[PDB]
Amino acid sequence: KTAFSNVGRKISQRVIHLFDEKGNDLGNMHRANVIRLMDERDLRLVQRNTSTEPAEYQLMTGLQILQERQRLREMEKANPKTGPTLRKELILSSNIGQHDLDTKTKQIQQWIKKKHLVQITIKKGKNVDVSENEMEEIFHQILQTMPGIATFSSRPQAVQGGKALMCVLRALSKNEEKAYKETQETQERDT
RNA sequence: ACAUUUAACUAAAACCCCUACGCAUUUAUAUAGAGGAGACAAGUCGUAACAUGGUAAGUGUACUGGAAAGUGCACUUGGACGAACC
Ligand SMILES: [K+]
Ligand SMILES: [Mg+2]
Ligand SMILES: [Mg+2]
Ligand SMILES: [Mg+2]
Ligand SMILES: [Mg+2]
Repeated sequence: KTAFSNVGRKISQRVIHLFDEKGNDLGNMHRANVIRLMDERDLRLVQRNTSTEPAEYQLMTGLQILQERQRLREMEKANPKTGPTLRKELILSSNIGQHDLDTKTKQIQQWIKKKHLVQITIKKGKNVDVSENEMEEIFHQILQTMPGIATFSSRPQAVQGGKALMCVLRALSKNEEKAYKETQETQERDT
């Protein structure tokens, strides 16, 4: 998270690859020499590219710093590209009541619907002996509620010496969805 | 609706009406189904309250929500503010 704003007269790094306001490459210069050009022409320096190992800073007028972000405000509006995926977690118990399982199963539908990743964990019920046969039958029982909407990303594993099972769900991908749709029609319509 | 008749040298005889009660009305029981409260017990999800209970609590009202509840507006103390200046 950054913004196209002036860095000020406090530079952390001694050597900077300074750039002119008109786009000319002034070349690497000492940190002190950078501030002299900020006063001689009353200009503010903005870090254009952080990624490069050599520091890159461009000195431009305040009006030029307004037009720049005014364009980053349109490019993102025109073509927004926010793809981070949130991860949600649930920790159930083998002996979880159905009423609580329908409440937690409806919460997974809201997350899936928001393209989130739902990590579900199941643990042995309080002083209850149970294997992994019916302890893994809760995932299939939750996934069934979301037939086409959801699919496994990971699969059940013995996270803690078998006393727990962990799975991760995701919203079905567009292509996968279309494939599911196609299959659904054949079973009923063709018959 | 219904009618003064016979009789009368002692005096008597004769008498006999038709309409109501209902698909009205009162109350209660029984029955499909739905839903409360309580006892027993203390499974499931949380942790709402009691300590400034971890966002002080509560009243009334409104909206909202798996659930205790949450929030807004006004009100209360059945909260507090540490009690000389500095
Ligand atoms: K409260
Ligand atoms: Mg509490
Ligand atoms: Mg509280
Ligand atoms: Mg209140
Ligand atoms: Mg709310």
